Parts: sequence; structure tokens; C-alpha cells
Amino acid sequence: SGLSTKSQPVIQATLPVIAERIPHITPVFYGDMLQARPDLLDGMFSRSAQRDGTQARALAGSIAIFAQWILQHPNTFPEEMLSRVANKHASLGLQPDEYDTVYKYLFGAIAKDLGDAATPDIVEAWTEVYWLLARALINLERKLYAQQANNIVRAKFKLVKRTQVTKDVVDMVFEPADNTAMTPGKAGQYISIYARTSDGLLQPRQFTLLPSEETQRRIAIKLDPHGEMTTIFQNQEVGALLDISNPYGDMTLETLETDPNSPLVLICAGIGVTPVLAFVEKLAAQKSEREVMIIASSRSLAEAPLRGELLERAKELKKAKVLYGTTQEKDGDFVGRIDVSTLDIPANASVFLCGPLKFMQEMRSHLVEAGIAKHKIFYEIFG
Ligand SMILES: Cc1cc2nc3c(=O)[nH]c(=O)nc-3n(C[C@H](O)[C@H](O)[C@H](O)COP(=O)(O)OP(=O)(O)OC[C@H]3O[C@@H](n4cnc5c(N)ncnc54)[C@H](O)[C@@H]3O)c2cc1C
Ligand code: HEM
Repeated sequence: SGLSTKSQPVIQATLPVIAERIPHITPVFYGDMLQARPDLLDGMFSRSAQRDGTQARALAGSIAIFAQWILQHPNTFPEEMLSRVANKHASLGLQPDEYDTVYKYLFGAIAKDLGDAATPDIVEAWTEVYWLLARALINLERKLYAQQANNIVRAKFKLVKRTQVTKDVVDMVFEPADNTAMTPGKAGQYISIYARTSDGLLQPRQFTLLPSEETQRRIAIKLDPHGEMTTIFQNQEVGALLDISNPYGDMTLETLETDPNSPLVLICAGIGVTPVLAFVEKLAAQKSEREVMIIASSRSLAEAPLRGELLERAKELKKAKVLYGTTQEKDGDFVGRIDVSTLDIPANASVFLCGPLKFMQEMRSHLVEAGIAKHKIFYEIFG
């Protein structure tokens, strides 16, 4: 059952008002919920995302995007958004009963904001929208959990190897420290790793899995000088115990391969190399015949994380080319910004982007201007 005929005109008429009030409703929703359920800050919600504010708007904002979608495309869902959210939720171990929690505090905040304007017709219609989306996500998350090799949401790992590989990137290898079986990861997937803040709150962050033994989880963490957890993760000593989630994510090598022989173009900046290296290592293990073009940006070659390993893996591919651009020093294959018009990208190529939001926005724009189909551009936001 999709969006009811009764609710459609109400959602249609109130969508602008609701979208306008979302930034105001969000902090009240979270403030109320996290006062009643402080346990949810100790292992689930990111304190930094609450303090930044804009980030935390995504939950309610996706509800507005969803409402607009089901009005334009009835009995269908924005599957890309649902899949991304479900994989994140599964990484964080979200259980279906908590959708009742979010409903309670979200709609309480709607009531507080709108006051007497929150009449039954409006609350009824938006409640229907909420539960359509919640049910879809719950169903996706249930299927994700069924794929795992274990029945937990995170398990204890020991840090067995730690290497400072650039001025601000630490390459970390973990192995299980309890007897929980590991789910095999797919190239491009990430894990959530957990540590406590200085004042004792458990907090997760996501990192892309890197080539390792099947008995290991390997990640490369770039220091965010204005973030809370990367300093904590990078200061763990060998032997430290941290919890790691099961692996998830829908931005995998299979997602980029639309047909058996389509070429791949992988474009990254900074620590956005991490899915690229995962993809290249897998393609090399598969003895892929695809044409693979890798364009990586860094401030300098010395600051390019994992460049040596990426180049070694790329040498194993039949038809791979790697080009590094340097944006501060002049030692790259090229200097300055990637100019995609110079690239010969055919209409059957898939293009993958991973870098800072601004970098990806400019690349996506210039790709579209150069005639690359939006449907062929795939991206991975780190945050
Ligand atoms: C799928 C996925 C894969 C990822 N893979 C990698 C990877 O391989 N390597 C990697 O290095 N990272 C990766 N990331 C990013 C990573 O998950 C973290 O976002 C990143 O490491 C920053 O974490 P942090 O705790 O240091 O920053 P956070 O504490 O989360 O802060 C992030 C930003 O929030 C703002 N902020 C923080 N505190 C406040 C405050 N008090 N007030 C206002 N604003 C504030 C700042 O602008 C800050 O830069 C990935 C993310 C995702 C979603
Ligand atoms: C219909 C209900 C919900 C919707 C539409 C929704 C939507 C979203 C979206 C869009 C994101 C960002 C995904 C991304 O980063 O790409 C997100 C992240 C997140 N969600 Fe959900 N969500 C819902 C329910 C819940 C519930 C019930 C919980 C827990 C009680 C929860 C906890 C989280 C957490 C912890 C994050 C990580 C970001 C953060 O720490 O703030 N969500 N959600």
C-alpha cells in the first residue's frame, strides 16, 4: 500500500511549509529524543553531527525528499536513497523498534513547532509518509542483517598494525579479539568503528575497507583537525581493543559494472583513494579485462595516501592507467585541477567519484557539461 488518496492532497499542500520548518524542527526533535534516550548518544548518534546541526537535518530532510518522490512517482520508492540509508543503519545496528522512538520525538517536535497549525489532517498525512518510509527501510535492513555471518551488530577487534603513511593518514589493521565470525566484505564497503570520546561517550565513524587478509579489517584514517574521533582513533596503540561493525555499503564494484566489458573511470581526491584501492585490488584479483582509468588528486605526491600500493595493484591490470594530479606541489603527472574535457570518456563508461563534497560537485558538474550521463556517475560521500 502506497500513499493513500486521502493523504496525497494534504502532503501536496503542506510540503512547502514542512520543508521550510525542517531546520527548526530538527534540533528540537533530537534534543527531546536524546534527553529521553541518552543511551542513543552512547553508541548510535554522532555528537558532532548534532553540534554541526546541518548534518543532523538529513533524517527529517530525507522524509521531505521521500514525500515529494511518492507524489511524483506513486507506488515507487527512491531506491538509491533507501539503499544508502539502510546500509548506514545496518552498519550502526539500528533495530526496528527504534522507528517508534523517532516517530514519537519527531512528531512531538512538529507539534511544538506548528502549534495549533498541526491539525489532525496534517499529522495524519505526514504520519502515513513516515511509516511508508520506515517500513521500507526496516525491510531493507532486515535483508541486510540476514546476509551476515554472525548475529551481532559489532564485535571486538584488536589493533595489530599501525603505520603513519602520510603527514596525516594512519593505515590501521585490526583482527578479531573475540570469537565472532566475520562477514566477508565486498570491495567498496565500509565498517563502523567505535571508540569513546575523552568524556566517555561511545561514538562510531565509517571507514572504507582496504585490501587485507580475510581475517583482518584494514582502514586508512585521515586526521580531521576539527573532528572529534579521528584524533582518538589515530592515537590508539597496537594492542588496543575497539568494536567494529559488520561491513555494509552499496557502492561496490558490482554497482559500477553495468555490462561485462564497460570501461571504468575512477576519480578521487585525498583519502577518497580508499574505495579506489579496494576496487583496483579486486579487479586485479579477478584478472579484469576492462579498461580502467584512475585519476587521483593530492596536494603533493608525498601527501598522496597509499599511492605506492595503488600503483602496484594497477600494474597487475591488463588495461589500467593511473594519473596523479598535485594541487599544491608541482610533482604530479599533472598539476592543478582535473580537466575532464581532456579525458576520452565513452558513453558506456561508468565514472566513480570519491573526494571532498566540493571536489565531487565540481567533477560531477564538469562531467555533465562534457556530456557524461548523470546515470553513469557514481559517488561516495565521506560523511
Ligand atoms: C561510507 C564512508 C566511508 C568513509 N571512509 C573513510 C576512509 O576510508 N577514510 C577516512 O579518513 N574517512 C572516511 N570517511 C569519513 C569518516 O567517517 C569521518 O567522517 C571522518 O574521519 C571525520 O571524523 P571525525 O570524528 O574526526 O570528525 P567529526 O567529529 O565527525 O566532525 C566532522 C565535521 O563536523 C564539524 N564539527 C565537528 N565538531 C563540531 C562542533 N563542535 N561544532 C560544529 N561543527 C562541528 C566540522 O566541520 C568537522 O570537520 C568515510 C565516511 C563514510 C560515510
Ligand atoms: C523513517 C525513519 C528514518 C529516516 C527517514 C532516516 C534517515 C536517515 C538519513 C537520510 C541518514 C543519513 C544517511 C547518510 O549519511 O547517507 C541517517 C543517518 C542516521 N540515522 Fe536514520 N533515519 C530514520 C530512522 C532512524 C532511527 C529510528 C535511528 C535510531 C534510533 C536512526 C539513527 C541514525 C544514525 C545514528 C545515523 C548516522 C548519522 C548521525 O549520527 O546522526 N535513524 N538516517
